[PDB]
Amino acid sequence: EDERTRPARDLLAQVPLERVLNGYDLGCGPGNSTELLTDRYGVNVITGIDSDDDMLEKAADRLPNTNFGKADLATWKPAQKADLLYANAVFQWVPDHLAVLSQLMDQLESGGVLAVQMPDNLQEPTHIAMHETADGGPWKDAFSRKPLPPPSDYFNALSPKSSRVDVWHTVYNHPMKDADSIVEWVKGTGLRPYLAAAGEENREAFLADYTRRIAAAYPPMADGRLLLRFPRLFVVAVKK
Amino acid sequence: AQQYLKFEDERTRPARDLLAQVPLERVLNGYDLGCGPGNSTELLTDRYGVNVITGIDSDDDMLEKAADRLPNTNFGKADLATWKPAQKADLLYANAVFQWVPDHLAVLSQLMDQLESGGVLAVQMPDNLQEPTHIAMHETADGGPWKDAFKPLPPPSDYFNALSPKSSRVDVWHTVYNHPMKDADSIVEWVKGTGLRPYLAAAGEENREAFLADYTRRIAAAYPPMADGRLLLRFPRLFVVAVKK
Ligand SMILES: Nc1ncnc2c1ncn2[C@@H]1O[C@H](CSCC[C@H](N)C(=O)O)[C@@H](O)[C@H]1O
Ligand SMILES: Nc1ncnc2c1ncn2[C@@H]1O[C@H](CSCC[C@H](N)C(=O)O)[C@@H](O)[C@H]1O
Repeated sequence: EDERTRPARDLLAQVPLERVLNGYDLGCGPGNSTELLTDRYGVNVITGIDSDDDMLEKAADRLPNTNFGKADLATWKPAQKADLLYANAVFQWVPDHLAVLSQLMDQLESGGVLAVQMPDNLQEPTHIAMHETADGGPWKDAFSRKPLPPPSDYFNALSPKSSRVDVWHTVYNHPMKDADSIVEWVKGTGLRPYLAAAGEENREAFLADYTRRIAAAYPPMADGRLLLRFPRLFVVAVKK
Repeated sequence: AQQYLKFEDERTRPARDLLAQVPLERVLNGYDLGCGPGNSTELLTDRYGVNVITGIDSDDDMLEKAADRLPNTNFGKADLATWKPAQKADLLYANAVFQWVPDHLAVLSQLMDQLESGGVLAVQMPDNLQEPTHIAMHETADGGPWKDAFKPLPPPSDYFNALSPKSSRVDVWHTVYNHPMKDADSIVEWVKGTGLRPYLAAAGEENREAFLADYTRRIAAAYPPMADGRLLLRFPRLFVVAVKK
């Protein structure tokens, strides 16, 4: 079982519904989260939603008997009331996501579930070192988003529409071979717009400085491995 | 969707979260360490069978309660500082006990030796010494006329250093749970079972009322209400799961 799917599984484990009839995997990507939902609930009762067509084609390939749709979550609403709105590692990219989440709950039937997970990594050395490399190099002109709200803001936003709200924060640990391994990992986690802004011809110098900073920030354990942290916030709400 | 909702007991949330990460389909000789009145033990017997789990505790009154509730399950008295199973274990499960055992990390590494290959050590410990609840205990103690009367968990990397050599894999994670609370008094009531007792005892009977009053004021100041007026108490907890080499 993949360490990459651990947050999705931990989120789903907290969904209190024994059965789902109109469930959605929001920001489904290539169908890894969606397959977790279909495994639990059935292939015919989950619809994956995403804004990226290439994601939807991969998801549809992986799950040939499951429905998929293209939409922007900033405004999306289901055709009928949902009993499950599940969204693993998407809402960090949605502006004003708390308001979006509150509005989504109006799209749930009574007893329906909203379940959301978001990375909380902006203050981890991986992300701090991105700004440092950007601001400290000869490409710094190219560089001339928001923190996650505290748990209490999720209660304030969602409690008025919910019979139950549960919020928790977990810091997972992933041993990594070396600094190069962390840098490679983080290409899928936010390094990519930094490299884009720095420029193709600066790619090597940027990555070199960034790796040095990673090596400095993540000291080796006794076995030489580095310990990368993944802080993540989880919210589960049951609609009144 | 209302008819399909199924809520689990919130009081066993961390024990359940811990157990969910135990990669054993079957257990033949498992132990619930610091079993207490058998809440954790029943999670284990629910999953693996009443016959394959033994609860261990140093408190006789606890074991009696657990034995009454699980009458077909084994229970033994021991101090975890020194205890080893009389036969190799395939599961050593310990929810919210090891914070009370001196030099627990040394104890855990030694306990790995008592696991068979592929066996599992699973541990959860509270990590709330730096929470406002516990800080306010020190401020109350140091600030009152009783002032004269008056260990953090190691980082995840230390758990890897101690246990990885004896393991095919180790998993460490840290979770902050949030508990909405009615009011400041309900937080005070909670921590009377969560670390306030050594204070209070140290302060003396004559100072109990005054200590508690000041402590409550500090709690009221330290926990801002949510929009609905409820307070939000955090529970930081450390989880460690190791699979024997
Ligand atoms: N505004 C938006 N509307 C719909 N999908 C969005 C979106 N913003 C980001 N996404 C999608 O959300 C996904 C984030 S990657 C996370 C995907 C998956 N749920 C998982 O568990 O891994 C990407 O597929 C991205 O295309
Ligand atoms: N050194 C020690 N050896 C054995 N048991 C101990 C111990 N120190 C504390 N305990 C026991 O550990 C328990 C902690 S509270 C009970 C924890 C229970 N496993 C649960 O999931 O909630 C108490 O029953 C206490 O008697």
